[PDB]
Amino acid sequence: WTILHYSPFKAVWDWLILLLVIYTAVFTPYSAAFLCQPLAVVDLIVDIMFIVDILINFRTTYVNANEEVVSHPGRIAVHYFKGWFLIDMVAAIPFDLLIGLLKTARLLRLVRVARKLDRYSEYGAAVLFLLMCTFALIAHWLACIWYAIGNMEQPIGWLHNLGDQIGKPYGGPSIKDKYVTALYFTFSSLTSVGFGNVSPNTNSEKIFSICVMLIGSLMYASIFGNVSAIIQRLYSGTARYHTQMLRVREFIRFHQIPNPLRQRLEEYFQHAWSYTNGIDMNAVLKGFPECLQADICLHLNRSLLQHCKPFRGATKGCLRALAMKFKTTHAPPGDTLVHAGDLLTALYFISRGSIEILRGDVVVAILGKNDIFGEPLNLYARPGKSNGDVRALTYCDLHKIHRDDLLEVLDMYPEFSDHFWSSLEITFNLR
Amino acid sequence: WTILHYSPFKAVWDWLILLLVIYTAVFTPYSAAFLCQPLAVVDLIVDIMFIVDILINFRTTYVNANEEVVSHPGRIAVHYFKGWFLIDMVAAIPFDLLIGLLKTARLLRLVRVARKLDRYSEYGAAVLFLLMCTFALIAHWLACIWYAIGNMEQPIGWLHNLGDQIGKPYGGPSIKDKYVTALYFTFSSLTSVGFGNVSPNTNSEKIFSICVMLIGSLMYASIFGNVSAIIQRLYSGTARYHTQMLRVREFIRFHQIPNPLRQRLEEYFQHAWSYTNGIDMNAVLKGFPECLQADICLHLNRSLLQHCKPFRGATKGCLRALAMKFKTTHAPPGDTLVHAGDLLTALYFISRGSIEILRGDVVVAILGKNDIFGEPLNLYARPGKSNGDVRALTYCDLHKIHRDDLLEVLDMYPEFSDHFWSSLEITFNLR
Amino acid sequence: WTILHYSPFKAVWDWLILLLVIYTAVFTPYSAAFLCQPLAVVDLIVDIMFIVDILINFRTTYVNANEEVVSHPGRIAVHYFKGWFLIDMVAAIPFDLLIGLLKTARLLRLVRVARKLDRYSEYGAAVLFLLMCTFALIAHWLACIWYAIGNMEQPIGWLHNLGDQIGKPYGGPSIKDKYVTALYFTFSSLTSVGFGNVSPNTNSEKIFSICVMLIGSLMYASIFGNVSAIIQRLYSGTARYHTQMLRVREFIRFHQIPNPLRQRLEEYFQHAWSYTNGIDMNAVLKGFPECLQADICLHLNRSLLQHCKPFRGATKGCLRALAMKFKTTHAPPGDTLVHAGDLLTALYFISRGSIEILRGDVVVAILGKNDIFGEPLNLYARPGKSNGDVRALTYCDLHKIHRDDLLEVLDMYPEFSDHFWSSLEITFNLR
Amino acid sequence: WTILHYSPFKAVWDWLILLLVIYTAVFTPYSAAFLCQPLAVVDLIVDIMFIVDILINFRTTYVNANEEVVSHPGRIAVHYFKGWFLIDMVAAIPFDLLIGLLKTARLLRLVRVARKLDRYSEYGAAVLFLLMCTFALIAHWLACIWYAIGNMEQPIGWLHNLGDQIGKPYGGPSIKDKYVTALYFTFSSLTSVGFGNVSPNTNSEKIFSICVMLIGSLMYASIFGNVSAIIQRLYSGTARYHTQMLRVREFIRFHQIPNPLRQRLEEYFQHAWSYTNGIDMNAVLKGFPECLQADICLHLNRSLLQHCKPFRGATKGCLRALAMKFKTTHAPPGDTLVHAGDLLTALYFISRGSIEILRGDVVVAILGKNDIFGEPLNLYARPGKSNGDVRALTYCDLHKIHRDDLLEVLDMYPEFSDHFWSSLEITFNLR
Repeated sequence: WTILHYSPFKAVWDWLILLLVIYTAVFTPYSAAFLCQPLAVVDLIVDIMFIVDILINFRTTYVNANEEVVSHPGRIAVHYFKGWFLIDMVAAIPFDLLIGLLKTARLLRLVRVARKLDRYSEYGAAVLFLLMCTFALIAHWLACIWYAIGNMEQPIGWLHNLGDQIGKPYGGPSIKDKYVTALYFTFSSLTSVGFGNVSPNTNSEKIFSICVMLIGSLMYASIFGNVSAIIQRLYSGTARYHTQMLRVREFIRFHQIPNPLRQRLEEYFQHAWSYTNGIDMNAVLKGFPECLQADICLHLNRSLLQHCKPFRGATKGCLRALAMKFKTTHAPPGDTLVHAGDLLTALYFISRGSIEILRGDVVVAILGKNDIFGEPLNLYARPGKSNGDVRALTYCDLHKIHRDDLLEVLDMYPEFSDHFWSSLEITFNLR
Repeated sequence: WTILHYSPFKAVWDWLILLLVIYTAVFTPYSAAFLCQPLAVVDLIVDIMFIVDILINFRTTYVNANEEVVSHPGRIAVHYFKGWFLIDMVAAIPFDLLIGLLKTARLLRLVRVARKLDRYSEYGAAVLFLLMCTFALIAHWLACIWYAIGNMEQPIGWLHNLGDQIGKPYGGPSIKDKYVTALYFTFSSLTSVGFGNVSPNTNSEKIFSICVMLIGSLMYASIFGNVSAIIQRLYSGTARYHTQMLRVREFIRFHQIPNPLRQRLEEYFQHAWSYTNGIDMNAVLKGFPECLQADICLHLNRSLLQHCKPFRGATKGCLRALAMKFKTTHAPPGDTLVHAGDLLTALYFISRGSIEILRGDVVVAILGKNDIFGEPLNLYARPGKSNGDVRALTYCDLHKIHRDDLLEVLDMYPEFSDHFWSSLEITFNLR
Repeated sequence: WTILHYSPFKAVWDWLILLLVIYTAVFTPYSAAFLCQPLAVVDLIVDIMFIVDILINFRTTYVNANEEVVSHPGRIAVHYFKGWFLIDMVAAIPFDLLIGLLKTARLLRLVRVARKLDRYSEYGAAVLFLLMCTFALIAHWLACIWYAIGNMEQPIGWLHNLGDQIGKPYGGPSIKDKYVTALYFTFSSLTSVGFGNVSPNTNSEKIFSICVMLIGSLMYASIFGNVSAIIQRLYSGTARYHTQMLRVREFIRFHQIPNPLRQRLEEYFQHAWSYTNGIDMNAVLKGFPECLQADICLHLNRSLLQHCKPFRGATKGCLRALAMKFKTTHAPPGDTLVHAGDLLTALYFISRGSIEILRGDVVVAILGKNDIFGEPLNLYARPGKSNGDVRALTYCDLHKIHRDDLLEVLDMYPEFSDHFWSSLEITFNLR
Repeated sequence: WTILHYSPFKAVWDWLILLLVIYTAVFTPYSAAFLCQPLAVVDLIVDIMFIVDILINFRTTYVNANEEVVSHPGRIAVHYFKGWFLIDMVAAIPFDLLIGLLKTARLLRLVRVARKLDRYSEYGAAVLFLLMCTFALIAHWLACIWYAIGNMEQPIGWLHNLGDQIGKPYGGPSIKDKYVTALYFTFSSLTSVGFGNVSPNTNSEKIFSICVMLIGSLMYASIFGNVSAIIQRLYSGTARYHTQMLRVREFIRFHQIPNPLRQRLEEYFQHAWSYTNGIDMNAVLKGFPECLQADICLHLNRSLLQHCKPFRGATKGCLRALAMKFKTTHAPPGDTLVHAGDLLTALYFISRGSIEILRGDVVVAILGKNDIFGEPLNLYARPGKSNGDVRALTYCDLHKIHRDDLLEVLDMYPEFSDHFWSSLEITFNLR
């Protein structure tokens, strides 16, 4: 019989709650200070509907410390009592039985809004809008208090000054002026503008103005703090890029760094920023625990797996392991690399693109579109020179493994090692 | 005979000292500028009680550079002399023998407050309250200076303007106005409001006001700096969470990251944020020196120790070592893990929860509530396939060990190794 | 037939676009509010030349998502339509067929500038200039709104106040005043100055001023945020240096650190700051992938390569590998180092400068200008004492290698190992 | 014949230069706008002494790009010419031959002040004083411009307003008022105060005020940025401490962390903060290159070296190695440590303090004041239990070594190994 707290009707009712909150919180001070009709019935049904809201909250489930979803509305009643229940009941209890300062039930009703502010917030802009709303409500309350003070003082007052400024000698000025000007004065001494139209004359008004500038200074400082925090959070990335640029530039300046080489270094730096954005993929990859890494590495072997004939029959564990042990050597187009006479323990395949091998003005291995090169590991397995020098060409992505790593991972499982060695296809072996 | 400086009566006396500080520092300028009775006796007994305070400070111990607690009040007298003793004696010496500017003893008495500000502070809010108190005292002093200037100039002055504004032609205005309006003018030219009620007329008050807005600008800048620092300290955590979210999002975007996999990655990311809050437990665990780590790791073996029958008879050193060398594999509910045909050097038990093992549609090992699975290490000890594939289930916490690590730690002490091998219970051996 | 989007004539035309944008945006509100001639023809040819601009954008290429450069202007048309094309069409369509609020074509024309602000920006100063331009345009618009309100209200208004202040009783004041004073009032209520010359009288201008104060507060907060971010970005380096000095100072204070030794430590600290600036070269060197490191390390072997006779015949693989594996020991002038009886596996050479070897008051090896010292490795290869103690001298750059690395890299290349051992020249072997 | 640029007389002359800079830069606008005598002679000898300064700068050396100290003043002249020489000559060339705007020589003289600002600055407070000086000079110049505008306009002006406010109907007001009020107005529209005493009347002063508040807003933003940067630099350490405390607290909360253990953890955290202040000594120690580390480690062996009899005969290489390879185990008073049945590869001595060994209610080894305990390494050298359990006592400083490290470092040096083994003293061997 109990409803769940994820019910959409509950969300609609909560939005209606917020609408009532703002409506009463703005109307009641204005009517109590500046000022029959169905509005009295509306005021009564406000508390009636908040009692109904208490009933719904008892009906709808809640989130306990241990149990996220719990039945038995009695438990809802028992935890809610002696707490938010008191606040909501006070907000729902009329005191009809003038004197409007006792109407703190509306004031305590925003405690519920502060309870649900986290649900309200989705990003930082809504926070700025919320502080703007608080700006408006604070201004309204201060203007109403100022209007009350001005009325009380009247038996040279600010009201006389207003009557002298806008033509209405006294009777007195109309109701619209006595509120627009009150808000005008409130904003006058909140943002430290200081107009000359209206200004306190009596001592009580001066003390009130003192409190006003104190509160305004505090909240204005809060606004600057939040704005500065947001701006710095946004521009931290640009500051970071400046930092990498600074280290690159100082390193280049410190070590002579001949001009063609400085040009290549800055080119590679800007290229790396283009896609990495400074953030290395290795760190985030290593942050994932075990099986996540094994699964995600296989997504990179979507270029070599399906094109290599033997690897179709491989087991899933072997594929995931070897996926953890492939490294796609990312290189900008037009790079020279390992030459003849170097080490041959670093085995190399291709993933995409194309490259050239000029072993003394002889063009070989112009392949690279999911292509295969390398050396025989069963018999030869000797370091030294394989074919010769590799030359610069278009987009350079190769496929790295290691001589020791491949053999040790392959010998653990013999049948597919035999399958791979028997079906050892190379598009162009570097010989 | 000497009292200790941690005496609560000393704390009560220090609070009375602070009360006297604020009371005199507020009252004396107001009485000297704007203004018999027991107040003269009160003023005299202020200095009398501060001499008594000097006597108590000699009686109560102090904290030396080497010795935290030291007896022999003579030592207290000797270090205190030629220093804070001079300040406190000047604060305790009356100059009765008008002219109130020589009453710098109260002004020097706040040097003691600055000496004890660190004790006063517990959190940052008290600092903001202290700066608000400085606001109030600075305002009071500047208003008193303004009132003195206004009185001195009077033989078109701002006093005449005040008499013209509030009805009191001249005689002159009452005492209450000549102070409330002074404070009003003080706050007028500190928060950059600039009202039109009161404003400087001759050169002297103009120069004084220039100094006023200079000081106001400086200290207002200080207020904004402190507020911004506090706000950024508070929201650094949210900024951090934004940073992790940014790296996750950019990594997902950069590498295609198929949709089910991106969903699992973001799910694990938010899960990790839920409890870790970015901070890995491994770093802080490794931050502790040796024995602290050994003691704290045993607190995690409160689930496997008491339920494993042989481990009751184990020696405490062996238990603390093994505690340092268990790793509870935290995994979100519904995870798949190592399959058949993989390496079996990573031995595994369970800590809490439950998991499933489907080795080709056969449900085995549905246990997990402090249960034990694995392989026999005395004879078999061979990698390969143990039982088959593990499947996704509810809350996934296992118990990680290592084949070489456990054997090397166990062979160091033979008797309990024999006990463990003899009483080698497994809830369901993966065979 | 299609033009390329990197054409300089396109850049000149875009500059003309911006010029027309600013002129139209500043002139049209002023003429529509405060205010035949060739200006009507100018206004028409504005839209005509913007239609021509649409034609040029059709002719000139664009950058697609996949293809940086794309031909076939039909593709440009199909991608451009239903989007920015509508913006420039509205900006280029006259509505001649008063009422100037419909002239949103200029207002939307700033959006096309806004998409290109990234190209316009080169550094942060241009951003500040752009926000100053926004200040000017916003002020102009708000002043025009104020002037319109003042005209509409006139059937005690601020126009009467202006006529009373500057002599022009009423007829009415001249056109120049009714704009300069409007801008003056606009700046009055944006920077929170609050002059007394002009001030709102009726309700409408009070509400308008309220809106102005809110906008000014928000955008002033934005200005402070940007300025603070820029300043902190500039002074982050000094902050880093101060933090480094704090670590050095606290370490020195914590561990006694005898005075001559503290002097040497701090001297080395500012020495390292002089060229490293905190930034270690090792991290950035290891940041480069493989071949970049091999190429860049050879730039440091421009001192010993050409002076060592056997290394001329060395293969480029030898040069790149060894250059990757030489380490120049940077040391401030006047340093003492490894003595007799120490480890001799750290084979040492020189790169530049000079040093002294006093093995009991005997001056040997005063060399160092691309000089060679060391030990025989073919036969002797024994650690212990080589010659004796090294003493402090002028600028200390040695040349570090290590015993095991050199043999294991050099034996793999037998012909050059034989060449090096046969031609093993040492300026002064430490014996 | 040439003087050196580190001459103290040069420093005195530079201070005189700065004094002349400020004196002329302040006096000349005031005399040229608001306003025979020896002051004309003073003005002439200003340029004469600046020509003398050019002569001295030629005589005194300078710092070249390569050579820090360079002789041959001809080189000084040739490097100085076409640059700072032009600025200083213009500052030293009178234009006597009214019109005071051509007196830009004083304005260009501050370019040298900006050239030497780095020498002037020692800490950040001098920077704030410099910006305050800029505040004063800018205010003075703007007030002079305002006075010039007011004088030019006079044929309702602000001069008439001033004459109406302070009694001086017109003749006209005295000179002191016409400057104090100008400066008052200048500060009025820079700090956004906005008084009502003086305010622009015609268009020209309104535009001038526009420029004034624009400059004021910009430079006020600069002031806030600098202040905030300084404050955050100061409070970064407290931020670091709070972050560390947050890590500790979240770790404690996340893992239950029984109450006595949480108390010990927080105690150790605050104890580590007491002297480390978060900064580990290991990182800074490892930052020093080689010989610095070897020298600094010996400073920690000032407690065990002189008290161990064999170590007196040790060679300095022996000493540097051994001192490098101890780690003094800092432990808070009252700690328990390695028990019986553990591993004995971690050899241990003591450096200061005292500890207890209760191997089943038997008090042994209550020593610790530069005392030695351990095991025989020649014959026994077996892990296991040595004496039993160590118990909590006062300040716990032990002396850590390692079984494998010490044997390998000591057997390399046979004679001292024999000396140490023969004279192998132990205060209490744990048996």
